[PDB]
Amino acid sequence: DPSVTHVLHQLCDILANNYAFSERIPTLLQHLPNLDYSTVISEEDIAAKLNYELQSLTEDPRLVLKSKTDTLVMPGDSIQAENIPEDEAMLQALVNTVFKVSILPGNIGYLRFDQFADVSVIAKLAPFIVNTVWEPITITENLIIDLRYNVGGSSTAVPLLLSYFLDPETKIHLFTLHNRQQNSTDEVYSHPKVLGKPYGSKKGVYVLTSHQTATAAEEFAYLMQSLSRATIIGEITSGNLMHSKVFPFGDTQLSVTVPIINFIDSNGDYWLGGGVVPDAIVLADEALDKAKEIIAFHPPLA
Repeated sequence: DPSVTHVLHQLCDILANNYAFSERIPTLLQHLPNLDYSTVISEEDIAAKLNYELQSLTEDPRLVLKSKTDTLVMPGDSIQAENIPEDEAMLQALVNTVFKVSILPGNIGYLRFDQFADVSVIAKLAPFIVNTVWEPITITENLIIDLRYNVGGSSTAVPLLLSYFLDPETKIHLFTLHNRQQNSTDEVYSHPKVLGKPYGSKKGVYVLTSHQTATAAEEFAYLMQSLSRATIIGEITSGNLMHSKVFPFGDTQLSVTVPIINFIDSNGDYWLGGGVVPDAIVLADEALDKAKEIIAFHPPLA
């Protein structure tokens, strides 16, 4: 009936112009109109049918039809540039509460922070982050970065952060973004210079994750994993990345979430999100203990 063609027509248009995997559009435009739709007469059935067909044809869980009711919640709210103090004492004080740093027994560094602010914010906090984070962990031989409570934010500072764990002179490709809505194909690299002492690329790094770890935090964890820089420990993450957009289907209670960006890591793998999968899967409460175990039993290297 008309409601099926109404959705179908909009879907094909949305896909042709937005779906990150453009190369799949020809085939999707052949199959979708070919399906047998004389069995579906309810938004729920339409969503289910098109969702089964789409996943058969794309194997991309990011592309999904859903009730408009289940369309996201709201973008995170981290420290904004327009709300950063001017006074140096207050800035150091803020940095001191944003980043929790401990030196655990056995000389293992512990770094916790629960949001990723925009790079414009990090720029103004960088001088203070030197004192709270980078200098104090210099003495340690291994570092545990706790992101179990980190609901992310903007990814704009991820490359910069990552650069503290890589070679000062290397220019490392991190990932490449392909934004369909335009022709991004932007290659993202590490920075050749950071402020404060890089932790370096040699010492052991362990990233703790939970099901609450989100957006920028997932990207950070994923990238540390994809670069073989750290061991990820904990739960599979939330699967909330900022790679899609939602498109409502006019005249219906349905919408479609479409990935508009593809994220290709330094090994050429396309990350479909849905959650970073830890190297050592344990419940979130056990992750710190696990990391310590790993550290304690690491081969003394012959």
